[PDB]
Amino acid sequence: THLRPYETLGAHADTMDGVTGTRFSVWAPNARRVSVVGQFNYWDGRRHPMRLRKESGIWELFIPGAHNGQLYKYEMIDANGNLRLKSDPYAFEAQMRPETASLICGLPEKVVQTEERKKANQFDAPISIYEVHLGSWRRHTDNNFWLSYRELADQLVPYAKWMGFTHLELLPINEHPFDGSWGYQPTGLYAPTRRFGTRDDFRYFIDAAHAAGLNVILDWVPGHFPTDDFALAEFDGTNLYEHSTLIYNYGRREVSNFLVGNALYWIERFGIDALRVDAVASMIYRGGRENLEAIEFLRNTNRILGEQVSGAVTMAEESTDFPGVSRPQDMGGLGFWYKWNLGWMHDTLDYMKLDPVYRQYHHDKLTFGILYNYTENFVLPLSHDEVVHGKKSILDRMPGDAWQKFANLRAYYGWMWAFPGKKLLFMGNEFAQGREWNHDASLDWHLLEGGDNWHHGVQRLVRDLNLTYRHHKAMHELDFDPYGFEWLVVDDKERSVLIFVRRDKEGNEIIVASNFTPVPRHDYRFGINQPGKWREILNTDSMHYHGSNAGNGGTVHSDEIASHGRQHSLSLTLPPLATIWLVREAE
Ligand SMILES: OC[C@H]1O[C@H](O[C@H]2[C@H](O)[C@@H](O)[C@@H](O[C@H]3[C@H](O)[C@@H](O)[C@@H](O)O[C@@H]3CO)O[C@@H]2CO)[C@H](O)[C@@H](O)[C@@H]1O
Ligand SMILES: OC[C@H]1O[C@H](O[C@H]2[C@H](O)[C@@H](O)[C@@H](O)O[C@@H]2CO)[C@H](O)[C@@H](O)[C@@H]1O
Ligand SMILES: OC[C@H]1O[C@H](O[C@H]2[C@H](O)[C@@H](O)[C@@H](O)O[C@@H]2CO)[C@H](O)[C@@H](O)[C@@H]1O
Repeated sequence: THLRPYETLGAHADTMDGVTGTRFSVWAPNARRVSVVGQFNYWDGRRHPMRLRKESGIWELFIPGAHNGQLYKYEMIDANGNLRLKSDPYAFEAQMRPETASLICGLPEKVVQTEERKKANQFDAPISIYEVHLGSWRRHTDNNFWLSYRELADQLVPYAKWMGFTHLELLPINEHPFDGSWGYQPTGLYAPTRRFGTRDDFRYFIDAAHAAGLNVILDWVPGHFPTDDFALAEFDGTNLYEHSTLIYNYGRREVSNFLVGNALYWIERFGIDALRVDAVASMIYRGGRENLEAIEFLRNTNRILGEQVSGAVTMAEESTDFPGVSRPQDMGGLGFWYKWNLGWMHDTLDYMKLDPVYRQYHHDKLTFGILYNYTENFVLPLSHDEVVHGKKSILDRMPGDAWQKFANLRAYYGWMWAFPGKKLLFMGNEFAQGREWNHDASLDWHLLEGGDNWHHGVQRLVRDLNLTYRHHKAMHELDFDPYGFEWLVVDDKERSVLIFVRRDKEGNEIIVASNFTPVPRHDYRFGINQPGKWREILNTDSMHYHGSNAGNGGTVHSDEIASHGRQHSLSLTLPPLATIWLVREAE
């Protein structure tokens, strides 16, 4: 069992014959002697030296009297012959920047994954993710301070739950030194950032999300090698972890254990339910373009998780059309369960950006997503990458005056939530923030203060979209099966009306129709598959969302009148810049 190196390396409480303390391990094959320097030592590297094992390269020692809560470090003389005070690379807890000293804590008890949390991860479940940067979601008013893990527990959790999300997704909670990396430049892979409290506080947070029936996804960064505070480079005077631009040595067997351990750790000692790997492209590129050993790392890691912690899943963002990212290793490979649908994000946003008068020439931007839908298990993501650095907010991409911007954005969420593939939405998007995301400030919650306005409208819509999406299997059962989606009207470019059906395993279908110009369509007849009585269950133009409240205003019965190659049809009102969903009424 060499998969969980965190259960042996680093600081672990133990008792050597009646006397208790903590036994330290590391791993610096070369090094040149290493001692342990903590609060128990008066910080003196002459009192405690460590005995090196030759085969494993691990220096070890059992200090009695040294207890949980005490800072410590490693004083080593490196291959070159230099004085170094290194941070434990298996630090489960670190100190407030500035800026290193590891802390003596052990391992959290350990979380058995529940059946219901496993069910929530499956390809047939509704999965709607709220993506959040913990340092910019909310702040206290007086002082602009972070909310702690426990405060986030009282506030972020009840909020995402009420908004009807199934998953919470966190930007990296890796200890990281600069708020500006957003957590993507780590220096302590096994310690939750101290920014928001203790590691037990982080754990309580996760327990609370679960108690509310949310799954939790963690951004995992085994692909960004540490580059700050000399935290991991030339560990023992040699290129222990990196290579001869700093990039992990996924080939060396102990580096691999390190990274795979890290995954098993989050999932097993915190109960994390899934992990997301960013920038997969820059892990596998730069023997062909490909970095063969990096590809193997991911295949392997996925296999190991699939075997060790089945029920947990992995997702990936990969920026080139690398085949089979979310397909099994015996074949394509990589072996992720889910892939970010970046192509969709770009196509649909480019579509929404157009002056509606020009949408008739870019219809392919909305239809195209179906052609490659069954090549990958997709998540439709409106993530943090899309609302920084001059890209604008999602709202601000929309054309026209304010009332047309909101309407476009409503119609789009309508479409997004009905279109095959899971859902991801970055905080602030749900209430249509105007400004870009600022990791250095709270979101613009002041937009929701005072009388009911257009921002509340969207927030209500997103909630109703989640709850409605979760209620009806057709919207979510068969994302990844051709049977789950079928065009009713794919070729109305000249009016920019698009209509499809979603379908569950039992063959029940929901009709989804979108009108992407501001011209209301009345008596719009299209062919259908299940004749009978149809009723709106969702309408982005409802006054409940500050729409004009146009629509069908009741049950509508189909006619036996051929249309679009079908024998029966519906003749509906399609509100301007809106999408609606209809269900069939039992008789
Ligand atoms: O790039 C490949 C492909 O893209 C474009 O084809 C479009 C079709 O013109 C359009 O009808 C639609 O195709 C749909 C089918 O009609 C429908 O029955 C179902 O089977 O799948 C499609 C749903 O998206 O969309 C595609 C993509 O925009 C382009 O115009 C073609 O020349 C080209 O072969
Ligand atoms: O429909 C896509 C494809 O995905 C699944 O395979 C998963 C597998 O469950 C995991 O072990 C891991 O390796 O990810 C794989 C995809 O990368 C389905 O089981 C499979 O039937 C399906 O073809
Ligand atoms: O974060 C909670 C806080 O949000 C709002 O105030 C924000 C403001 O909207 C931001 O643009 C920025 O200036 O930070 C402020 C808080 O530090 C609400 O107005 C406020 O009531 C709410 O508690």
